[PDB]
Amino acid sequence: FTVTVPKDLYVVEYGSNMTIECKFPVEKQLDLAALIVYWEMEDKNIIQFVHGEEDLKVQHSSYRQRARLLKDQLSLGNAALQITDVKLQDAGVYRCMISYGGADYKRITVKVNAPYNKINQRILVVDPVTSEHELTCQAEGYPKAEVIWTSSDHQVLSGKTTTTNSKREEKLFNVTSTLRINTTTNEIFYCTFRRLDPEENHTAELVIPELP
Amino acid sequence: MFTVTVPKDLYVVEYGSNMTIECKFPVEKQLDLAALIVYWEMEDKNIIQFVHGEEDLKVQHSSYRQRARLLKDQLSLGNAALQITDVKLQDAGVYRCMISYGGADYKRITVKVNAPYNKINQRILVVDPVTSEHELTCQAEGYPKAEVIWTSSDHQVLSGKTTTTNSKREEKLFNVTSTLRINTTTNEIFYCTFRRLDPEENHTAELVIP
Ligand SMILES: [Cl-]
Repeated sequence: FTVTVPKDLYVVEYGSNMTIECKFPVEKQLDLAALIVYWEMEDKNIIQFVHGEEDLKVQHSSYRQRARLLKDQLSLGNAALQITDVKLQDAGVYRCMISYGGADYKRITVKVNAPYNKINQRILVVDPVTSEHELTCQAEGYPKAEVIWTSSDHQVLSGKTTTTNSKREEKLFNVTSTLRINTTTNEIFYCTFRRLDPEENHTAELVIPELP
Repeated sequence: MFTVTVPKDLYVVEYGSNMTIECKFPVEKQLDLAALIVYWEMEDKNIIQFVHGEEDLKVQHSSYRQRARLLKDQLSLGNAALQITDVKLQDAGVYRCMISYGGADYKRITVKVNAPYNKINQRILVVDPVTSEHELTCQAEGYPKAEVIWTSSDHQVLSGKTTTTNSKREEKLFNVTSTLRINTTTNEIFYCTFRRLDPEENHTAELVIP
Protein backbone atom coordinates (compact mmCIF):
# COMPACT_ATOMS: atom_id res chain seq x y z
CA PHE A 1 0.00 0.00 0.00
CA THR A 2 1.41 3.33 -1.08
CA VAL A 3 -0.29 6.68 -1.49
CA THR A 4 0.86 8.36 -4.72
CA VAL A 5 0.60 11.98 -5.78
CA PRO A 6 -0.01 12.89 -9.45
CA LYS A 7 1.65 16.24 -8.92
CA ASP A 8 4.01 17.29 -6.13
CA LEU A 9 3.55 20.99 -6.83
CA TYR A 10 0.46 23.02 -7.62
CA VAL A 11 0.39 26.60 -8.80
CA VAL A 12 -3.02 28.05 -8.15
CA GLU A 13 -4.76 31.25 -9.24
CA TYR A 14 -6.07 33.69 -6.61
CA GLY A 15 -9.84 33.46 -6.25
CA SER A 16 -10.26 30.12 -8.02
CA ASN A 17 -11.13 26.72 -6.61
CA MET A 18 -8.22 24.36 -6.05
CA THR A 19 -8.30 20.56 -6.15
CA ILE A 20 -5.27 18.59 -5.01
CA GLU A 21 -5.09 14.81 -4.97
CA CYS A 22 -3.66 11.77 -3.20
CA LYS A 23 -4.24 8.44 -4.89
CA PHE A 24 -4.43 5.03 -3.23
CA PRO A 25 -5.20 1.42 -4.35
CA VAL A 26 -8.85 0.35 -4.88
CA GLU A 27 -9.53 -3.03 -6.55
CA LYS A 28 -12.95 -4.09 -5.25
CA GLN A 29 -15.67 -1.62 -4.34
CA LEU A 30 -15.02 1.05 -1.75
CA ASP A 31 -15.41 -0.15 1.84
CA LEU A 32 -16.24 3.13 3.58
CA ALA A 33 -16.16 1.77 7.12
CA ALA A 34 -12.50 0.78 6.77
CA LEU A 35 -11.32 4.02 5.18
CA ILE A 36 -9.77 7.06 6.80
CA VAL A 37 -8.83 10.12 4.84
CA TYR A 38 -7.15 13.05 6.54
CA TRP A 39 -5.94 16.33 5.09
CA GLU A 40 -3.83 18.83 6.97
CA MET A 41 -1.75 21.93 6.41
CA GLU A 42 0.57 23.64 8.87
CA ASP A 43 -0.98 21.37 11.51
CA LYS A 44 -4.49 22.72 10.96
CA ASN A 45 -7.06 20.03 10.23
CA ILE A 46 -8.77 20.54 6.90
CA ILE A 47 -10.65 17.27 6.47
CA GLN A 48 -11.15 14.13 8.51
CA PHE A 49 -13.15 11.49 6.67
CA VAL A 50 -14.19 8.44 8.64
CA HIS A 51 -17.17 6.06 8.37
CA GLY A 52 -18.14 7.55 5.02
CA GLU A 53 -18.50 11.08 6.35
CA GLU A 54 -16.64 14.29 7.12
CA ASP A 55 -15.90 14.75 10.84
CA LEU A 56 -16.49 18.49 11.09
CA LYS A 57 -15.93 19.12 14.84
CA VAL A 58 -12.16 18.63 14.26
CA GLN A 59 -11.88 20.93 11.24
CA HIS A 60 -10.01 24.19 11.80
CA SER A 61 -12.44 27.13 11.63
CA SER A 62 -10.20 28.62 8.93
CA TYR A 63 -11.58 25.94 6.55
CA ARG A 64 -15.22 26.08 7.59
CA GLN A 65 -17.37 26.08 4.42
CA ARG A 66 -14.20 26.48 2.32
CA ALA A 67 -13.13 22.85 2.09
CA ARG A 68 -14.57 19.51 1.03
CA LEU A 69 -13.60 16.01 -0.02
CA LEU A 70 -14.94 14.99 -3.43
CA LYS A 71 -16.90 11.85 -2.48
CA ASP A 72 -17.31 10.48 -6.01
CA GLN A 73 -13.57 10.39 -6.63
CA LEU A 74 -13.01 8.08 -3.63
CA SER A 75 -14.48 5.01 -5.37
CA LEU A 76 -11.80 5.51 -8.04
CA GLY A 77 -8.98 5.56 -5.46
CA ASN A 78 -8.60 9.34 -5.45
CA ALA A 79 -8.68 11.48 -2.32
CA ALA A 80 -9.37 14.85 -3.91
CA LEU A 81 -9.50 17.87 -1.64
CA GLN A 82 -11.28 20.91 -3.02
CA ILE A 83 -10.83 24.35 -1.45
CA THR A 84 -12.89 27.27 -2.71
CA ASP A 85 -11.92 30.91 -3.21
CA VAL A 86 -8.18 30.47 -2.94
CA LYS A 87 -6.33 33.15 -1.05
CA LEU A 88 -2.65 34.02 -0.96
CA GLN A 89 -2.63 32.51 2.55
CA ASP A 90 -3.45 29.06 1.14
CA ALA A 91 0.05 28.63 -0.24
CA GLY A 92 1.98 26.06 1.74
CA VAL A 93 2.58 22.38 2.37
CA TYR A 94 -0.48 20.10 2.44
CA ARG A 95 -0.32 16.61 3.90
CA CYS A 96 -2.71 13.77 3.17
CA MET A 97 -2.86 10.55 5.08
CA ILE A 98 -4.89 7.61 3.86
CA SER A 99 -5.74 4.43 5.73
CA TYR A 100 -7.30 1.61 3.73
CA GLY A 101 -5.82 -1.89 3.92
CA GLY A 102 -2.55 -0.13 4.74
CA ALA A 103 -1.38 3.35 5.68
CA ASP A 104 0.67 6.01 3.89
CA TYR A 105 1.05 9.77 3.56
CA LYS A 106 2.29 12.33 1.05
CA ARG A 107 3.10 16.03 1.02
CA ILE A 108 1.92 18.48 -1.64
CA THR A 109 3.23 22.00 -2.21
CA VAL A 110 0.74 24.70 -3.20
CA LYS A 111 1.79 28.03 -4.64
CA VAL A 112 -0.67 30.85 -5.16
CA ASN A 113 -0.36 33.83 -7.47
CA ALA A 114 -2.86 36.49 -8.52
CA PRO A 115 -2.48 36.96 -12.26
CA TYR A 116 -3.30 40.28 -13.99
CA ASN A 117 -5.79 38.54 -16.32
CA LYS A 118 -8.86 40.55 -15.40
CA ILE A 119 -8.11 43.73 -17.33
CA ASN A 120 -10.55 46.63 -17.32
CA GLN A 121 -10.19 48.88 -20.35
CA ARG A 122 -11.58 52.25 -21.31
CA ILE A 123 -10.95 54.78 -24.05
CA LEU A 124 -11.53 58.53 -23.94
CA VAL A 125 -11.71 60.59 -27.10
CA VAL A 126 -9.89 63.72 -25.97
CA ASP A 127 -10.14 65.82 -29.14
CA PRO A 128 -11.62 64.44 -32.37
CA VAL A 129 -9.93 67.28 -34.25
CA THR A 130 -6.41 66.06 -33.43
CA SER A 131 -7.63 62.47 -33.02
CA GLU A 132 -6.08 62.44 -29.56
CA HIS A 133 -7.19 59.45 -27.52
CA GLU A 134 -6.39 58.34 -24.02
CA LEU A 135 -6.36 54.58 -23.48
CA THR A 136 -6.39 53.10 -20.01
CA CYS A 137 -5.86 49.51 -18.81
CA GLN A 138 -6.19 48.44 -15.16
CA ALA A 139 -5.84 45.17 -13.24
CA GLU A 140 -4.86 43.88 -9.82
CA GLY A 141 -2.62 41.01 -8.87
CA TYR A 142 0.52 39.93 -7.08
CA PRO A 143 3.39 40.35 -7.45
CA LYS A 144 3.59 43.73 -9.22
CA ALA A 145 3.35 43.76 -13.00
CA GLU A 146 4.54 46.47 -15.38
CA VAL A 147 2.41 47.67 -18.31
CA ILE A 148 3.89 47.69 -21.85
CA TRP A 149 1.87 49.49 -24.51
CA THR A 150 2.38 48.48 -28.14
CA SER A 151 0.96 49.51 -31.52
CA SER A 152 -0.46 46.95 -33.92
CA ASP A 153 3.08 47.17 -35.36
CA HIS A 154 4.35 45.70 -32.07
CA GLN A 155 6.33 48.94 -31.60
CA VAL A 156 6.60 49.95 -27.92
CA LEU A 157 4.74 53.11 -26.92
CA SER A 158 5.08 55.64 -24.13
CA GLY A 159 2.74 55.30 -21.17
CA LYS A 160 2.21 56.42 -17.60
CA THR A 161 1.74 53.64 -15.06
CA THR A 162 0.60 54.04 -11.48
CA THR A 163 1.06 51.28 -8.92
CA THR A 164 -0.55 51.16 -5.48
CA ASN A 165 -1.81 48.67 -2.92
CA SER A 166 -5.28 47.39 -3.86
CA LYS A 167 -8.09 48.85 -1.77
CA ARG A 168 -10.22 45.75 -2.48
CA GLU A 169 -8.09 42.73 -1.62
CA GLU A 170 -5.36 43.63 0.82
CA LYS A 171 -2.09 42.05 -0.33
CA LEU A 172 -2.59 42.71 -4.06
CA PHE A 173 -1.33 45.57 -6.21
CA ASN A 174 -3.51 47.79 -8.34
CA VAL A 175 -1.83 48.71 -11.61
CA THR A 176 -3.40 51.21 -13.97
CA SER A 177 -1.68 52.59 -17.04
CA THR A 178 -2.58 55.28 -19.53
CA LEU A 179 -1.45 55.88 -23.10
CA ARG A 180 -1.97 59.23 -24.86
CA ILE A 181 -1.83 58.94 -28.62
CA ASN A 182 -3.14 60.41 -31.86
CA THR A 183 -4.84 57.75 -33.92
CA THR A 184 -7.80 56.79 -36.08
CA THR A 185 -10.95 54.66 -35.94
CA ASN A 186 -10.36 50.88 -35.95
CA GLU A 187 -6.68 51.16 -35.10
CA ILE A 188 -5.53 48.39 -32.78
CA PHE A 189 -3.56 48.78 -29.53
CA TYR A 190 -2.28 46.31 -26.90
CA CYS A 191 -1.80 46.75 -23.16
CA THR A 192 0.37 43.99 -21.73
CA PHE A 193 0.66 43.33 -18.00
CA ARG A 194 4.07 41.72 -17.54
CA ARG A 195 5.57 40.09 -14.49
CA LEU A 196 9.01 38.37 -14.37
CA ASP A 197 10.64 35.40 -12.60
CA PRO A 198 8.80 33.50 -13.97
CA GLU A 199 7.72 35.60 -16.93
CA GLU A 200 3.96 35.89 -17.39
CA ASN A 201 1.96 38.12 -19.77
CA HIS A 202 -1.69 39.14 -20.01
CA THR A 203 -2.77 41.45 -22.78
CA ALA A 204 -5.96 43.29 -23.66
CA GLU A 205 -6.79 44.33 -27.19
CA LEU A 206 -8.10 47.91 -27.47
CA VAL A 207 -9.78 49.05 -30.69
CA ILE A 208 -10.27 52.75 -31.45
CA PRO A 209 -14.00 53.40 -31.70
CA GLU A 210 -16.09 55.40 -34.13
CA LEU A 211 -18.25 57.95 -32.32
CA PRO A 212 -20.86 60.02 -34.25
CA MET B 1 -15.50 1.19 -12.01
CA PHE B 2 -14.18 3.63 -14.60
CA THR B 3 -16.12 6.89 -14.23
CA VAL B 4 -15.81 10.27 -15.89
CA THR B 5 -16.54 13.24 -13.64
CA VAL B 6 -16.95 16.98 -13.98
CA PRO B 7 -15.79 19.39 -11.26
CA LYS B 8 -18.14 21.97 -12.84
CA ASP B 9 -21.37 21.07 -14.62
CA LEU B 10 -21.89 24.70 -15.74
CA TYR B 11 -19.57 27.49 -16.92
CA VAL B 12 -20.41 31.09 -17.60
CA VAL B 13 -17.83 32.52 -19.95
CA GLU B 14 -17.22 36.11 -21.02
CA TYR B 15 -17.58 36.87 -24.75
CA GLY B 16 -14.23 37.13 -26.53
CA SER B 17 -12.12 35.42 -23.89
CA ASN B 18 -10.86 31.86 -23.62
CA MET B 19 -12.60 29.06 -21.80
CA THR B 20 -11.35 25.77 -20.47
CA ILE B 21 -13.92 23.15 -19.52
CA GLU B 22 -12.82 19.96 -17.79
CA CYS B 23 -13.67 16.27 -17.54
CA LYS B 24 -11.80 14.02 -15.14
CA PHE B 25 -11.06 10.33 -15.54
CA PRO B 26 -9.00 8.00 -13.30
CA VAL B 27 -5.29 7.64 -14.02
CA GLU B 28 -2.98 5.39 -12.02
CA LYS B 29 0.74 4.80 -12.74
CA GLN B 30 1.91 6.22 -16.08
CA LEU B 31 -0.71 7.50 -18.53
CA ASP B 32 -0.70 5.16 -21.52
CA LEU B 33 -1.39 7.62 -24.37
CA ALA B 34 -1.62 4.59 -26.71
CA ALA B 35 -4.91 3.30 -25.30
CA LEU B 36 -6.47 6.68 -24.43
CA ILE B 37 -9.41 8.08 -26.40
CA VAL B 38 -10.89 11.51 -25.70
CA TYR B 39 -13.70 13.00 -27.81
CA TRP B 40 -15.15 16.46 -27.24
CA GLU B 41 -18.35 17.28 -29.13
CA MET B 42 -21.28 19.69 -28.83
CA GLU B 43 -24.73 19.35 -30.34
CA ASP B 44 -23.90 17.79 -33.72
CA LYS B 45 -20.39 19.23 -34.12
CA ASN B 46 -17.07 17.43 -33.64
CA ILE B 47 -14.60 19.48 -31.62
CA ILE B 48 -11.71 17.28 -30.50
CA GLN B 49 -10.85 13.70 -31.32
CA PHE B 50 -7.85 12.28 -29.50
CA VAL B 51 -7.24 8.71 -30.66
CA HIS B 52 -4.10 6.63 -31.00
CA GLY B 53 -2.17 9.20 -28.97
CA GLU B 54 -2.76 12.05 -31.40
CA GLU B 55 -5.36 14.71 -32.07
CA ASP B 56 -7.38 13.79 -35.13
CA LEU B 57 -8.70 16.97 -36.74
CA LYS B 58 -10.07 15.55 -39.97
CA VAL B 59 -13.72 15.46 -38.93
CA GLN B 60 -13.43 18.60 -36.79
CA HIS B 61 -15.99 21.34 -37.36
CA SER B 62 -15.21 24.56 -39.22
CA SER B 63 -16.26 26.67 -36.22
CA TYR B 64 -13.30 25.39 -34.21
CA ARG B 65 -10.55 25.19 -36.79
CA GLN B 66 -7.64 26.98 -35.08
CA ARG B 67 -9.31 27.74 -31.76
CA ALA B 68 -9.94 24.38 -30.03
CA ARG B 69 -7.35 22.15 -28.36
CA LEU B 70 -7.01 19.49 -25.68
CA LEU B 71 -4.43 20.46 -23.08
CA LYS B 72 -2.19 17.39 -23.28
CA ASP B 73 -0.52 18.87 -20.24
CA GLN B 74 -3.50 17.81 -18.12
CA LEU B 75 -4.05 14.33 -19.65
CA SER B 76 -1.21 13.01 -17.54
CA LEU B 77 -3.18 14.11 -14.47
CA GLY B 78 -6.43 12.49 -15.63
CA ASN B 79 -7.90 15.84 -16.56
CA ALA B 80 -9.16 16.10 -20.11
CA ALA B 81 -9.29 19.84 -20.54
CA LEU B 82 -10.83 21.44 -23.61
CA GLN B 83 -9.77 25.02 -24.34
CA ILE B 84 -11.58 27.18 -26.81
CA THR B 85 -10.19 30.61 -27.66
CA ASP B 86 -12.07 33.75 -28.74
CA VAL B 87 -15.43 32.54 -27.39
CA LYS B 88 -18.56 33.74 -29.26
CA LEU B 89 -22.29 33.54 -28.55
CA GLN B 90 -22.47 30.52 -30.86
CA ASP B 91 -20.26 28.55 -28.47
CA ALA B 92 -22.98 28.46 -25.82
CA GLY B 93 -24.70 25.11 -25.43
CA VAL B 94 -24.23 21.60 -24.08
CA TYR B 95 -20.76 20.07 -24.45
CA ARG B 96 -19.93 16.39 -23.91
CA CYS B 97 -16.68 14.56 -23.25
CA MET B 98 -16.41 10.87 -24.10
CA ILE B 99 -13.38 9.20 -22.58
CA SER B 100 -12.04 5.66 -22.92
CA TYR B 101 -9.09 4.56 -20.78
CA GLY B 102 -9.50 1.04 -19.39
CA GLY B 103 -13.25 1.53 -19.35
CA ALA B 104 -15.45 4.24 -20.86
CA ASP B 105 -17.77 7.00 -19.68
CA TYR B 106 -19.04 10.43 -20.61
CA LYS B 107 -20.37 13.61 -19.01
CA ARG B 108 -22.13 16.74 -20.19
CA ILE B 109 -21.29 20.35 -19.40
CA THR B 110 -23.41 23.43 -20.12
CA VAL B 111 -21.63 26.59 -21.24
CA LYS B 112 -23.35 30.01 -21.14
CA VAL B 113 -21.77 32.98 -22.90
CA ASN B 114 -21.95 36.48 -21.36
CA ALA B 115 -21.42 39.57 -23.51
CA PRO B 116 -21.14 42.49 -21.10
CA TYR B 117 -21.04 46.20 -21.85
CA ASN B 118 -17.77 46.51 -19.95
CA LYS B 119 -15.48 48.08 -22.51
CA ILE B 120 -16.85 51.64 -22.34
CA ASN B 121 -15.67 54.39 -24.68
CA GLN B 122 -16.37 58.07 -23.96
CA ARG B 123 -15.97 61.62 -25.20
CA ILE B 124 -16.46 65.04 -23.64
CA LEU B 125 -16.88 67.92 -26.07
CA VAL B 126 -17.46 71.59 -25.39
CA VAL B 127 -20.37 72.56 -27.61
CA ASP B 128 -20.42 76.26 -26.53
CA PRO B 129 -17.94 77.62 -23.97
CA VAL B 130 -19.86 80.85 -23.28
CA THR B 131 -22.79 78.88 -21.86
CA SER B 132 -20.52 75.99 -20.79
CA GLU B 133 -22.69 73.57 -22.71
CA HIS B 134 -21.03 70.18 -23.14
CA GLU B 135 -21.87 67.08 -25.03
CA LEU B 136 -21.01 63.80 -23.34
CA THR B 137 -20.96 60.45 -25.15
CA CYS B 138 -20.61 56.85 -23.93
CA GLN B 139 -20.55 53.86 -26.20
CA ALA B 140 -20.12 50.13 -25.64
CA GLU B 141 -21.00 46.81 -27.24
CA GLY B 142 -22.56 43.62 -25.85
CA TYR B 143 -25.60 41.32 -25.90
CA PRO B 144 -28.53 41.70 -25.61
CA LYS B 145 -29.61 45.37 -25.83
CA ALA B 146 -28.70 47.70 -22.98
CA GLU B 147 -30.18 51.01 -21.92
CA VAL B 148 -27.98 53.90 -20.86
CA ILE B 149 -28.53 55.77 -17.60
CA TRP B 150 -26.96 59.20 -17.00
CA THR B 151 -26.34 60.39 -13.43
CA SER B 152 -24.24 63.08 -11.78
CA SER B 153 -22.33 63.71 -8.57
CA ASP B 154 -24.80 66.51 -7.80
CA HIS B 155 -27.51 63.86 -8.26
CA GLN B 156 -29.54 65.64 -10.94
CA VAL B 157 -32.09 64.30 -13.44
CA LEU B 158 -30.45 63.60 -16.79
CA SER B 159 -31.95 62.52 -20.09
CA GLY B 160 -29.78 61.61 -23.05
CA LYS B 161 -30.50 60.25 -26.54
CA THR B 162 -29.54 56.63 -27.21
CA THR B 163 -28.97 54.86 -30.53
CA THR B 164 -28.79 51.06 -30.73
CA THR B 165 -27.39 49.52 -33.92
CA ASN B 166 -25.76 46.26 -35.03
CA SER B 167 -22.09 46.07 -34.13
CA LYS B 168 -19.95 46.36 -37.24
CA ARG B 169 -16.99 44.43 -35.79
CA GLU B 170 -18.82 41.73 -33.84
CA GLU B 171 -21.65 40.23 -35.90
CA LYS B 172 -24.07 39.19 -33.14
CA LEU B 173 -23.55 42.12 -30.73
CA PHE B 174 -25.33 45.46 -30.39
CA ASN B 175 -23.52 48.78 -30.43
CA VAL B 176 -25.10 51.20 -27.96
CA THR B 177 -24.28 54.91 -28.04
CA SER B 178 -25.74 57.56 -25.78
CA THR B 179 -25.28 61.30 -25.91
CA LEU B 180 -26.11 63.82 -23.19
CA ARG B 181 -26.24 67.58 -23.61
CA ILE B 182 -25.67 69.46 -20.38
CA ASN B 183 -24.47 72.82 -19.08
CA THR B 184 -21.77 72.15 -16.54
CA THR B 185 -19.11 73.65 -14.32
CA THR B 186 -15.63 72.11 -14.59
CA ASN B 187 -14.57 69.09 -12.48
CA GLU B 188 -18.13 67.97 -11.73
CA ILE B 189 -18.48 64.25 -12.35
CA PHE B 190 -20.96 62.44 -14.58
CA TYR B 191 -21.74 58.73 -14.88
CA CYS B 192 -23.05 56.70 -17.81
CA THR B 193 -24.39 53.32 -16.78
CA PHE B 194 -25.08 50.57 -19.28
CA ARG B 195 -27.94 48.57 -17.79
CA ARG B 196 -28.42 45.19 -19.40
CA LEU B 197 -30.63 42.24 -18.51
CA ASP B 198 -30.45 38.42 -18.48
CA PRO B 199 -28.63 38.43 -16.21
CA GLU B 200 -28.92 41.98 -14.86
CA GLU B 201 -25.52 43.65 -15.14
CA ASN B 202 -24.59 47.30 -14.68
CA HIS B 203 -21.38 48.82 -16.02
CA THR B 204 -20.58 52.50 -15.56
CA ALA B 205 -17.94 54.91 -16.79
CA GLU B 206 -16.95 58.07 -14.98
CA LEU B 207 -16.79 61.23 -17.09
CA VAL B 208 -14.80 64.11 -15.63
CA ILE B 209 -15.22 67.56 -17.16
CA PRO B 210 -11.78 69.18 -17.61
CL1 LIG C 1 4.92 50.23 -16.32
